[PDB]
Amino acid sequence: SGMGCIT
Amino acid sequence: SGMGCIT
Amino acid sequence: SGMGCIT
Amino acid sequence: SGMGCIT
Amino acid sequence: SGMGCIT
Amino acid sequence: SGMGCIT
Amino acid sequence: SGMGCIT
Amino acid sequence: SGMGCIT
Amino acid sequence: SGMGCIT
Amino acid sequence: SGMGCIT
Repeated sequence: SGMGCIT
Repeated sequence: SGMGCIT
Repeated sequence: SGMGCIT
Repeated sequence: SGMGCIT
Repeated sequence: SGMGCIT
Repeated sequence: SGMGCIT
Repeated sequence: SGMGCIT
Repeated sequence: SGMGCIT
Repeated sequence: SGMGCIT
Repeated sequence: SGMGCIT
C-alpha cells in the first residue's frame, strides 16, 4: 500500500 | 495497491 | 491494483 | 487491475 | 504502508 | 507491471 | 503488463 | 511494479 | 515497487 | 520500495 511521486 | 507519478 | 503516470 | 499513462 | 516524494 | 519513457 | 515510449 | 523516465 | 527519473 | 531521481 505504497505511493511515490518524483515531481 | 501501489501508485507512482514521475511528473 | 497499481497505477503509474509518467507525465 | 492496473492502469498506466505515459503522457 | 509507505509514501515517498522527491520534489 | 512496468513502464518506461525515454523522452 | 508493460508499456514503453521512446519520444 | 517499476517505472523509469529518462527525460 | 521501484521508480527512477534521470531528468 | 525504492525511488531515485538524478535531477
